[PDB]
Amino acid sequence: PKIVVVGAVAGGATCASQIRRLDKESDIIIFEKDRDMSFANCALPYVIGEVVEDRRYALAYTPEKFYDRKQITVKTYHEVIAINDERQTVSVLNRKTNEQFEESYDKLILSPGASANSLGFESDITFTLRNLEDTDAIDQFIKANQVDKVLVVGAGYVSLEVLENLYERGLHPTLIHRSDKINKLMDADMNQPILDELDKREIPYRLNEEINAINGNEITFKSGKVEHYDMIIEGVGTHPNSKFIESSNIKLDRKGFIPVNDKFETNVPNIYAIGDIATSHYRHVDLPASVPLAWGAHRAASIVAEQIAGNDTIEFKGFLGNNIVKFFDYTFASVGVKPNELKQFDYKMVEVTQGAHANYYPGNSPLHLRVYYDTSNRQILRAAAVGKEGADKRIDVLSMAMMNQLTVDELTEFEVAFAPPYSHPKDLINMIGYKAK
Amino acid sequence: PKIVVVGAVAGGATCASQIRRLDKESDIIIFEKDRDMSFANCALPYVIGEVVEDRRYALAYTPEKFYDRKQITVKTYHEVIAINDERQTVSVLNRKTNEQFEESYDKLILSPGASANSLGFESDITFTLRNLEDTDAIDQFIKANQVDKVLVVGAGYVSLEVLENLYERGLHPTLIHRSDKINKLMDADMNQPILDELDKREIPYRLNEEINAINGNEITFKSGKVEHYDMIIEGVGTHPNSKFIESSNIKLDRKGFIPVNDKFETNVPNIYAIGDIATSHYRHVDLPASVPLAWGAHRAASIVAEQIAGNDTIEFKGFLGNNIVKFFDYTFASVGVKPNELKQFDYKMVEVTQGAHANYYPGNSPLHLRVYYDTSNRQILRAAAVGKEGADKRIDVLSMAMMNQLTVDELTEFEVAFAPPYSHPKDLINMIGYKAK
Ligand SMILES: Cc1cc2nc3c(=O)[nH]c(=O)nc-3n(C[C@H](O)[C@H](O)[C@H](O)COP(=O)(O)OP(=O)(O)OC[C@H]3O[C@@H](n4cnc5c(N)ncnc54)[C@H](O)[C@@H]3O)c2cc1C
Ligand SMILES: Cc1cc2nc3c(=O)[nH]c(=O)nc-3n(C[C@H](O)[C@H](O)[C@H](O)COP(=O)(O)OP(=O)(O)OC[C@H]3O[C@@H](n4cnc5c(N)ncnc54)[C@H](O)[C@@H]3O)c2cc1C
Ligand SMILES: *SCCNC(=O)CCNC(=O)[C@H](O)C(C)(C)COP(=O)(O)OP(=O)(O)OC[C@H]1O[C@@H](n2cnc3c(N)ncnc32)[C@H](O)[C@@H]1OP(=O)(O)O
Ligand SMILES: *SCCNC(=O)CCNC(=O)[C@H](O)C(C)(C)COP(=O)(O)OP(=O)(O)OC[C@H]1O[C@@H](n2cnc3c(N)ncnc32)[C@H](O)[C@@H]1OP(=O)(O)O
Ligand SMILES: [Cl-]
Ligand SMILES: [Cl-]
Ligand SMILES: [Cl-]
Ligand SMILES: [Cl-]
Ligand SMILES: [Cl-]
Ligand SMILES: [Cl-]
Ligand SMILES: [Mg+2]
Ligand SMILES: [Mg+2]
Repeated sequence: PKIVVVGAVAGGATCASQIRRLDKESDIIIFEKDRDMSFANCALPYVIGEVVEDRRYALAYTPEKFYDRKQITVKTYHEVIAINDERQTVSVLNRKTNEQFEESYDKLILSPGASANSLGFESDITFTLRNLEDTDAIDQFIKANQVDKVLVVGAGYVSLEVLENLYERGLHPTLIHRSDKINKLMDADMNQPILDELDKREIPYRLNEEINAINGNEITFKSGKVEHYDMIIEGVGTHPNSKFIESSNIKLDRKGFIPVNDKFETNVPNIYAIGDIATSHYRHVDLPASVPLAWGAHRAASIVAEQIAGNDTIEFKGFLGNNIVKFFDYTFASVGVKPNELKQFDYKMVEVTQGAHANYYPGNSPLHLRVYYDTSNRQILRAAAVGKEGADKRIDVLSMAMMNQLTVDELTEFEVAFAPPYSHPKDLINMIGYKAK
Repeated sequence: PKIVVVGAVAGGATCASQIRRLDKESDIIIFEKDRDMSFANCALPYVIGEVVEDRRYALAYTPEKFYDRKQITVKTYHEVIAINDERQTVSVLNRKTNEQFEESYDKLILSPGASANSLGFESDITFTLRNLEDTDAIDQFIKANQVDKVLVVGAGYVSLEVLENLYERGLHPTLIHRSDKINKLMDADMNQPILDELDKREIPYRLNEEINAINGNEITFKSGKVEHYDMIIEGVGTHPNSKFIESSNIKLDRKGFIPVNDKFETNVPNIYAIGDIATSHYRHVDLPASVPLAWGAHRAASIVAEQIAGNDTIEFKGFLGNNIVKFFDYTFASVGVKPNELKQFDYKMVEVTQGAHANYYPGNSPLHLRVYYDTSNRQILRAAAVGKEGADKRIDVLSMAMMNQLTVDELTEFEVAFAPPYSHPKDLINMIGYKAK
């Protein structure tokens, strides 16, 4: 079938590539409104930090290379401006010529993702981060203005990564956030080490703080404070890229996202939606879920490829919401329902704090593992881990446990890989099980 | 009930402690033939390397302290020499006085473990490593003789750990092994990094090599080579400590181990066996399994405690054989049936080598993950991982998968925790699933 994809990055380029694996005959075209396809979204903070020097690392493909290797046509600087779903075409604006045309499809795959929110100030020193163009712009501005003092707005995991990278690059960031709910996917009390790490490096932060006014480099804050900053990076949330979809028959939710079934189909025949734009449900509980992360974009890309060109009995089973961020010396990982969603269950909490590995083995550090379970059926609802070592390992194991609706009690049976550098004969995970009675 | 335990270490002392958690009234006595109870078996190589220098990490308790804390009586230098099961007593030799006596029991728990094999040479410079007495003897010999050149015999995980530790201590070890089958718990073609790490540090080794003759410090080898060594550490396997059991009605297998049911019961009423001495079955396949490692000793200890003084519905579900060793910069981990046992199945192998984390992200290292599955039911039979980073994480996740009867194909559904320092949007585990078929 003739395949049209909207968006040429984590969901879109991946999905097109996965289709080509199964189908070498069908014509596949991707439209991308911006300059670059297949940029490494998750690499961008590290590019800013000069942790990733080789820009070859930030871009996986050019349209020419993508066609040479995969025979997939990608048109950059081409923005889909409408979906004419009944005639099965899309309206495309060629941004270089400002001329529009229609492209027909047999199957349409929407992976337009999300755009950065802006505070809306009239300021030449303020930047958001979403693609490689933005990264280039930030880097250029730092060099052109010899930026030192930088205001980082927002305490979400990406903004935190940006802050760390600015610090390591040698700049002097200050963090502000409009509330005290930093790194919001993690349990609030377990986020303390973020503040500790800031304090340790004398990186200033202010929570429940906001920009009031901007006058050149002079920033006035809600608190009444006035500070001079060379640059501002705003990480104040994102919004779905769905304005071009509203005139079509596709059903959007009140927030502008696209609900999909387990085949990643929209309500309209022959149109799929994947990635950040799509909403689904949890795997382990009967609740809606939105998990705008890379794993889900890649998984959906594969499922849609099977739907279109492979085994059409392959369907999504829902999200667990596994997520993770590194901040300086610490790892913060969680999986399952969000903190605010626990209230929809009758639940209990079990936790342990123990060395990541054998206490006598050097380089040890305390790992805090927390598990919530449903009192009606003993099933694990949520797990969270914070520490310098071992948090990703425990949370990945628990993700696998939840995938199978494992109970908290059965954690006593988990057979860990033990040698002194790695764990304990009764691992932290085992101890959760022993302590659950 | 009056409880007698044989062996006061990983299985025995742990089990006694777990019983006391549940039962404060029963008399509990442990007989230990050697000097120390509760020594840290797994720490011993690191004590030798002077990595672990605090004595308090080398053993947890003296009998006096154990009694003060838990009211459990432990008699060291007391060797059980016979089990008189028809009269419900054991015969015990007080090794200090050289007098024997009978001790009655209502329940008997056997955790005698295994002893190190010896090459049988008459050599004052040769040592084996099994307990803290051995560790002290090795340390003292090194200092008393200004040991520099050490011959390490055997290439199993214990020997490898001892070699690394002798090197870090500043000594000069040479490794020999009778064959090329080093680190046998790992796939034979995945062990090359062991040899690479030896070469990189110019630590000599010879495979297909054996001690032929010893004359003082002059060692003559199978290869015909003649070398002088200050010390020899022999790691040439272990044998079950079961000779004292043979005259009793307890059923032993032909290799000298004790088969037990899922309650860790022997064939004889009121007698349990746990730890290295015990044989059971795999959890995921219908085959016999023996896994002489700490996790199993500890899990069996808990189950036996529940059987005697707690919830007797709690039963073992079998072994997976999860195991791991560090050697210099590398980790070698595996789980499931042994390579030699794969032939009992119709199976296929799938593998991937990929960076442990995001390719553009620094400090990366290639991680090799291999998975064997049963073609009859797509179930996972064995997994193995080798790399500087991430191998323990992948194998623990796969251990949890096998616990849950996951098919290889369902690995595509594993929701990993992804950010650049930790993994990929399609993790190695996911790629195993995609590559299967
Ligand atoms: C700085 C940063 C760090 C991140 N770090 C992590 C992380 O550590 N872990 C994690 O799991 N996730 C991380 N993410 C999230 C991640 O990148 C997304 O979940 C993923 O990219 C979603 O895939 P997508 O295809 O939905 O959106 P994208 O990858 O953002 O691709 C959407 C594309 O569609 C294009 N587009 C939109 N509308 C149109 C149109 N009308 N016509 C043509 N093209 C259009 C856009 O320009 C864009 O290029 C990070 C994101 C950012 C920005
Ligand atoms: C150097 C070394 C490193 C190791 N590293 C690891 C590792 O990294 N990971 C891992 O999972 N495992 C490791 N192990 C394995 C581990 O220690 C065993 O699996 C565990 O100790 C088994 O517990 P057990 O109670 O069966 O035997 P043990 O812990 O060895 O205790 C058995 C005790 O019974 C006593 N005994 C025997 N017969 C009698 C008798 N007739 N009367 C009285 N007492 C008796 C013995 O003297 C001994 O003290 C290591 C072992 C060694 C020696
Ligand atoms: S923010 C974090 C996530 N963001 C993004 O992913 C950024 C943009 N991503 C993309 O544009 C695509 O994901 C690109 C980079 C184009 C890759 O697309 P694919 O996921 O489809 O992978 P490739 O085709 O480039 O192949 C790479 C290696 O993986 C193997 N492989 C992919 N898919 C499969 C399946 N379904 N089954 C078996 N193997 C598969 C490839 O064969 C290949 O192996 P190599 O030995 O490296 O060639
Ligand atoms: S070779 C690898 C393993 N090494 C060996 O096992 C060496 C020999 N080990 C032993 O001799 C025993 O294991 C000793 C050290 C004597 C004690 O065994 P336990 O496993 O029972 O540990 P403790 O009794 O000293 O208790 C310590 C902490 O763990 C908590 N805890 C133990 N058991 C449970 C259960 N069943 N349920 C909930 N919690 C449990 C304790 O409460 C305790 O916590 P603290 O921080 O000390 O208050
Ligand atoms: Cl990326
Ligand atoms: Cl239309
Ligand atoms: Cl729907
Ligand atoms: Cl230990
Ligand atoms: Cl008898
Ligand atoms: Cl590969
Ligand atoms: Mg007799
Ligand atoms: Mg490769």
